[PDB]
Amino acid sequence: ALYEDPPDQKTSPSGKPATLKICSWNVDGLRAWIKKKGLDWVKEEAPDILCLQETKCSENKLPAELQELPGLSHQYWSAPSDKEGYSGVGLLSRQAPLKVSYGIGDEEHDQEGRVIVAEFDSFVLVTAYVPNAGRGLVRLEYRQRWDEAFRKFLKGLASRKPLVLCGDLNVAHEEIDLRNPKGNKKNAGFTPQERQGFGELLQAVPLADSFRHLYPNTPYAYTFWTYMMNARSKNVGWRLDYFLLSHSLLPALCDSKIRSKALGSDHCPITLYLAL
DNA sequence: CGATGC
Ligand SMILES: [Mg+2]
Repeated sequence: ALYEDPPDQKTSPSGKPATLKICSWNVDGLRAWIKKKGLDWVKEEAPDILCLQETKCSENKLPAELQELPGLSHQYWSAPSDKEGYSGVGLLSRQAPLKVSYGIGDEEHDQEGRVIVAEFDSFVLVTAYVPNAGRGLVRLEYRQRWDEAFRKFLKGLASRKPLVLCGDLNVAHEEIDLRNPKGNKKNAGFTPQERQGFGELLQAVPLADSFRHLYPNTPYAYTFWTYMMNARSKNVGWRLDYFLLSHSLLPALCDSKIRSKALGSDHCPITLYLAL
């Protein structure tokens, strides 16, 4: 049915003003996204940090428009070593992070340009494009190994500094997170193994699902719609894109937004407001 | 993976 993202809440349960705006977007290919004017939307959104997934673009063959982005001048990219036109992520920031790194410290999982880590003064930001299980659960064995390695890597990071994880985690956690839970219970993105992995991640690290924490029973809020059969026009979708937070950041959480109407990809952007 | 039609 209907999802209308509520107005932007820019103050925390404390009462402090939001100071940081992070936007995450699976752009389904940088060049296609830019031609659909995705950068015009980003300029209006004016995030402090922009995280992109499925750039599908080699680090050294980036569109020139990305140079023309004045408030996001510190830009870091990662793409597959072997593959091209496949996966790829980016992290663009108004202020320079203290340190950047790539991957999750495990060679097997670090070959596909999926993870960038950006350390800031008071928190560490990870953006991720999580591996897809495959039409029919083909790579679901690999994906369960990814989940375990990813969880271990993130618990490590969170033990040193408060953690914000964002991006396309490629799972709808609960039935409320997709339109057809029944028909997809053996499809990539909604297998019990993927959902259990996600739940493990929440409590093991631990991390809070920022959107679901603020809006525990808001249904029909999705971040992805298959282009097939114009699913988006019908709001037949999945919530695959998240901001997960360390519990210590929850007093900082102002809002977690789903930018339902922003066009340019088969995912829409999500945006996080933190008071730091 | 939404649509389909045991
Ligand atoms: Mg995709």
